[PDB]
Amino acid sequence: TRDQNGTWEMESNENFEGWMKALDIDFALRKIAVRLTQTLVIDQDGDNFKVKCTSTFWNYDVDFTVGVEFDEYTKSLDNRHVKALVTWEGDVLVCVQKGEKENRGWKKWIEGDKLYLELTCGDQVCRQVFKKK
Ligand SMILES: *C/C=C(C)/C=C/C=C(C)/C=C/C1=C(C)CCCC1(C)C
Repeated sequence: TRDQNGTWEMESNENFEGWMKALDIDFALRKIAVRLTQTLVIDQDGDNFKVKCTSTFWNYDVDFTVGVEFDEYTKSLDNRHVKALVTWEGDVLVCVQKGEKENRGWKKWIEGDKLYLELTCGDQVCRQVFKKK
């Protein structure tokens, strides 16, 4: 399944600090972020996605179209410009964000009732798992 639409609750977060540190997020914000429960809400309609991440203190939202490059400003995350592209490799949704950081992007896939999210930046890999609400 390519179907990622739904509300998803984080169950596992490995190397969450290493990835944020790779992006140079402020130590004070990382210290609090590592404690927070996260929810992902995904609306998928053909190529068009709307992804909302939420936690008590900070959110992150991004819209994109699969297969269409977009010049992204990463906003309150790390205030950088990247050239983002999201495509499918089999049933894995793959985002590459070309820019200052090497190996920057993510991969999103479903295994049964679970959504797996691998976030990358430099030499760091953060692996997350969510269960569908
Ligand atoms: C496709 C799903 C993606 C790309 C999920 C992205 C989620 C984030 C970039 C999360 C950012 C957050 C922090 C770095 C600090 C705490 C609050 C979060 C979870 C919104």
